[PDB]
Amino acid sequence: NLQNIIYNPVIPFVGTIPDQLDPGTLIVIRGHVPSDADRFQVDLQNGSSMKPRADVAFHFNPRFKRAGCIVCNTLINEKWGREEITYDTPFKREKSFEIVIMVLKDKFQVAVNGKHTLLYGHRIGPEKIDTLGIYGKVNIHSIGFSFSSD
Ligand SMILES: CO[C@@H]1O[C@H](CO)[C@H](O)[C@H](OCc2ccc3ccc(C(=O)O)cc3n2)[C@H]1O
Ligand SMILES: [Cl-]
Repeated sequence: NLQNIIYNPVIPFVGTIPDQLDPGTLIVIRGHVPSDADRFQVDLQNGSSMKPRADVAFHFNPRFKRAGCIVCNTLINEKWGREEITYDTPFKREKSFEIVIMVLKDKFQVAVNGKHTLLYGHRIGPEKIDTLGIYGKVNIHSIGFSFSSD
Protein backbone atom coordinates (compact mmCIF):
# COMPACT_ATOMS: atom_id res chain seq x y z
CA ASN A 1 0.00 0.00 0.00
CA LEU A 2 3.08 2.35 0.31
CA GLN A 3 3.23 5.50 -1.93
CA ASN A 4 6.47 7.54 -1.45
CA ILE A 5 5.94 11.19 -2.19
CA ILE A 6 9.81 11.64 -2.47
CA TYR A 7 13.28 10.00 -2.43
CA ASN A 8 16.53 11.64 -1.19
CA PRO A 9 14.96 15.03 -0.43
CA VAL A 10 17.18 18.04 0.35
CA ILE A 11 16.72 18.96 4.04
CA PRO A 12 14.89 21.01 5.02
CA PHE A 13 12.03 19.21 3.20
CA VAL A 14 8.42 20.45 3.26
CA GLY A 15 5.79 18.51 1.29
CA THR A 16 2.03 18.36 0.86
CA ILE A 17 0.54 15.09 2.15
CA PRO A 18 -1.53 13.90 -0.82
CA ASP A 19 -4.52 12.47 1.16
CA GLN A 20 -6.08 12.69 4.63
CA LEU A 21 -4.37 11.01 7.62
CA ASP A 22 -7.37 8.77 8.35
CA PRO A 23 -7.09 6.18 11.18
CA GLY A 24 -4.94 3.28 9.88
CA THR A 25 -2.72 5.56 7.74
CA LEU A 26 1.04 4.81 7.89
CA ILE A 27 3.82 7.35 7.38
CA VAL A 28 7.14 5.62 6.58
CA ILE A 29 10.43 7.57 6.73
CA ARG A 30 13.75 5.90 5.91
CA GLY A 31 16.98 7.79 6.58
CA HIS A 32 20.35 8.13 8.33
CA VAL A 33 21.63 10.33 11.24
CA PRO A 34 24.95 12.08 10.43
CA SER A 35 27.93 11.66 12.83
CA ASP A 36 27.70 15.33 14.00
CA ALA A 37 23.86 15.58 14.43
CA ASP A 38 22.52 17.27 17.61
CA ARG A 39 18.84 16.92 16.64
CA PHE A 40 16.34 16.53 13.80
CA GLN A 41 12.52 16.66 13.67
CA VAL A 42 9.60 15.29 11.68
CA ASP A 43 6.72 17.83 11.90
CA LEU A 44 3.11 17.05 10.84
CA GLN A 45 1.81 20.57 10.11
CA ASN A 46 -1.39 22.48 9.35
CA GLY A 47 0.05 24.25 6.27
CA SER A 48 3.59 25.36 5.28
CA SER A 49 3.53 28.94 6.60
CA MET A 50 7.01 30.13 7.80
CA LYS A 51 5.69 33.59 8.86
CA PRO A 52 3.82 32.99 10.98
CA ARG A 53 4.97 29.43 11.78
CA ALA A 54 2.40 26.75 10.76
CA ASP A 55 0.80 24.83 13.64
CA VAL A 56 2.58 21.49 14.27
CA ALA A 57 0.09 18.78 15.30
CA PHE A 58 2.99 16.35 15.87
CA HIS A 59 6.66 17.40 16.44
CA PHE A 60 8.79 14.23 16.64
CA ASN A 61 12.26 15.43 17.70
CA PRO A 62 15.12 12.97 18.36
CA ARG A 63 17.97 14.63 20.35
CA PHE A 64 21.49 13.14 20.49
CA LYS A 65 23.20 15.02 23.42
CA ARG A 66 24.11 12.89 26.54
CA ALA A 67 22.21 9.50 26.49
CA GLY A 68 19.81 11.00 23.88
CA CYS A 69 16.02 11.21 23.96
CA ILE A 70 12.99 11.94 21.79
CA VAL A 71 10.88 15.05 22.47
CA CYS A 72 7.30 15.13 21.15
CA ASN A 73 5.12 18.24 21.30
CA THR A 74 2.45 20.34 19.52
CA LEU A 75 2.85 23.94 18.29
CA ILE A 76 -0.45 25.94 18.33
CA ASN A 77 -0.37 29.69 17.43
CA GLU A 78 3.47 29.67 17.66
CA LYS A 79 3.49 28.31 21.32
CA TRP A 80 4.81 24.81 22.32
CA GLY A 81 2.60 22.70 24.68
CA ARG A 82 3.72 20.21 27.39
CA GLU A 83 6.81 18.27 26.20
CA GLU A 84 6.36 14.47 26.07
CA ILE A 85 9.87 13.02 26.55
CA THR A 86 10.86 9.41 25.76
CA TYR A 87 14.33 8.61 27.26
CA ASP A 88 14.49 5.13 25.60
CA THR A 89 15.60 6.27 22.11
CA PRO A 90 16.60 3.91 19.27
CA PHE A 91 18.40 6.71 17.32
CA LYS A 92 22.21 7.09 17.17
CA ARG A 93 24.66 9.32 15.28
CA GLU A 94 25.84 7.58 12.07
CA LYS A 95 23.01 4.98 12.08
CA SER A 96 20.15 4.36 9.65
CA PHE A 97 16.51 4.11 10.70
CA GLU A 98 13.03 3.34 9.51
CA ILE A 99 10.32 5.40 11.25
CA VAL A 100 6.73 4.15 10.99
CA ILE A 101 4.09 6.56 12.28
CA MET A 102 0.71 4.84 12.60
CA VAL A 103 -2.18 7.32 12.74
CA LEU A 104 -4.87 5.96 15.10
CA LYS A 105 -8.21 7.49 16.07
CA ASP A 106 -6.90 9.15 19.27
CA LYS A 107 -3.06 9.10 18.94
CA PHE A 108 0.04 8.44 16.84
CA GLN A 109 1.94 5.25 17.49
CA VAL A 110 5.57 5.33 16.37
CA ALA A 111 7.88 2.36 15.73
CA VAL A 112 11.54 2.65 14.68
CA ASN A 113 13.42 -0.25 13.04
CA GLY A 114 10.34 -2.44 13.70
CA LYS A 115 10.37 -1.81 17.53
CA HIS A 116 7.63 0.16 19.37
CA THR A 117 9.08 3.58 20.37
CA LEU A 118 6.24 5.85 21.67
CA LEU A 119 2.62 7.02 21.62
CA TYR A 120 1.40 10.62 21.29
CA GLY A 121 -2.24 11.64 21.86
CA HIS A 122 -3.81 13.97 19.27
CA ARG A 123 -3.96 17.59 20.50
CA ILE A 124 -4.89 18.88 16.97
CA GLY A 125 -7.38 16.78 15.00
CA PRO A 126 -5.26 14.79 12.52
CA GLU A 127 -7.73 15.74 9.74
CA LYS A 128 -6.22 19.31 9.94
CA ILE A 129 -2.71 17.91 9.02
CA ASP A 130 -1.81 18.56 5.33
CA THR A 131 1.99 19.05 5.34
CA LEU A 132 5.10 17.08 6.38
CA GLY A 133 8.35 18.91 7.26
CA ILE A 134 11.74 17.36 8.05
CA TYR A 135 14.33 19.76 9.54
CA GLY A 136 17.76 19.52 11.17
CA LYS A 137 20.77 17.24 10.82
CA VAL A 138 19.36 14.13 9.11
CA ASN A 139 19.69 12.43 5.71
CA ILE A 140 16.37 11.10 4.29
CA HIS A 141 16.20 8.25 1.71
CA SER A 142 12.38 8.14 1.45
CA ILE A 143 9.04 9.47 2.76
CA GLY A 144 5.89 7.55 1.92
CA PHE A 145 2.30 6.99 2.97
CA SER A 146 -0.02 4.00 3.12
CA PHE A 147 -3.45 5.71 3.16
CA SER A 148 -6.32 3.80 4.84
CA SER A 149 -8.64 5.35 2.11
CA ASP A 150 -6.81 3.03 -0.47
C1 LIG B 1 13.16 23.13 24.14
O1 LIG B 1 13.00 24.11 23.15
C2 LIG B 1 12.16 23.80 22.06
O2 LIG B 1 11.46 22.56 22.24
C3 LIG B 1 10.45 22.42 21.23
C4 LIG B 1 9.64 21.19 21.61
O3 LIG B 1 9.09 21.28 22.92
C5 LIG B 1 11.16 22.29 19.87
O4 LIG B 1 11.99 21.10 19.75
C6 LIG B 1 12.01 23.54 19.60
O5 LIG B 1 12.69 23.49 18.34
C7 LIG B 1 11.84 24.11 17.32
C8 LIG B 1 12.51 24.09 15.99
C9 LIG B 1 11.74 24.54 14.97
C10 LIG B 1 12.08 24.62 13.62
C11 LIG B 1 13.33 24.22 13.25
C12 LIG B 1 13.80 24.24 11.92
C13 LIG B 1 15.12 23.78 11.75
C14 LIG B 1 15.86 23.34 12.89
C15 LIG B 1 17.26 22.83 12.92
O6 LIG B 1 17.49 21.92 13.81
O7 LIG B 1 18.10 23.34 12.15
C16 LIG B 1 15.40 23.33 14.19
C17 LIG B 1 14.16 23.80 14.43
N1 LIG B 1 13.73 23.61 15.75
C18 LIG B 1 12.98 23.70 20.76
O8 LIG B 1 13.69 24.93 20.59
CL1 LIG C 1 -6.63 5.35 19.51
